[PDB]
Amino acid sequence: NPYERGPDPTESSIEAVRGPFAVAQTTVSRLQADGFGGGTIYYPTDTSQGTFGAVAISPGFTAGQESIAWLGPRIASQGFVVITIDTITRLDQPDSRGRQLQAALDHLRTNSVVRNRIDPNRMAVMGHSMGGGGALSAAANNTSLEAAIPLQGWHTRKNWSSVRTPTLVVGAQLDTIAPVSSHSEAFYNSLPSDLDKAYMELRGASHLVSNTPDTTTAKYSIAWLKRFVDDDLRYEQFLCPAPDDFAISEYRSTCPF
Ligand SMILES: O=C(O)c1ccc(C(=O)NCCO)cc1
Repeated sequence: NPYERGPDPTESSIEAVRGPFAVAQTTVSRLQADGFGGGTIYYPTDTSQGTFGAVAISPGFTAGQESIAWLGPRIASQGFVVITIDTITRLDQPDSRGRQLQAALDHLRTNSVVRNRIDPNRMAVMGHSMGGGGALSAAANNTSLEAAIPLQGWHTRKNWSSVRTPTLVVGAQLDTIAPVSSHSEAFYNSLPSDLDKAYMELRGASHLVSNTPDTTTAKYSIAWLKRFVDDDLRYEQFLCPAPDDFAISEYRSTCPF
């Protein structure tokens, strides 16, 4: 694997708030962002290993970038360029959120600080609440995205037959805002049966789980990004088969990948 980055993984390594790569940050202003409300980019200083796949992350309704700020450094430390985006408006809907994510990854192709540190062919999308719905729309409008991860996703749309990108759907058990039955689960089973996919329910968690460091959320997001953005077969061990939980009330996948 030429995109393999970093030492072989451990259940501790993927659970670390910061992984191996030391990371730096650039702030995109609301003014210098075409199609989004700006954002904060996280990237590994180490270019010795090669270029890094990109990931865009959106917040949810009414929420600023702070909602999802913990995820940018935590994923980029493992070998990725991550943009934590603030929406054009706090009342932005999931479909716009899908546009603002393609806009944010596109911006990464021209950002001066991270143009040479990125691999423009291997990209992925992620979002919390409506942010997760966005992540789902950008995948359906682009069959080149290498991965997609909805987190307590919220959306009006449920059919996801078009989706052709490896998708990890994440739900919280006690969610009263975006119920799993009407959303997350509804999105996984609408996805292509033959694609590479997985659904994971988190135990005891409310809808606001992704708005605070959650180790279960981070480790599996980092394993999906590694298996599909870096084609890393070293991280398939953390997804196939299902793992011990305590935090996972439910899991279903299309293993083996
Ligand atoms: O899609 C959302 O995230 C969302 C869903 C329902 C509410 C709500 O119950 N509020 C109604 C009056 O404000 C808020 C946000």
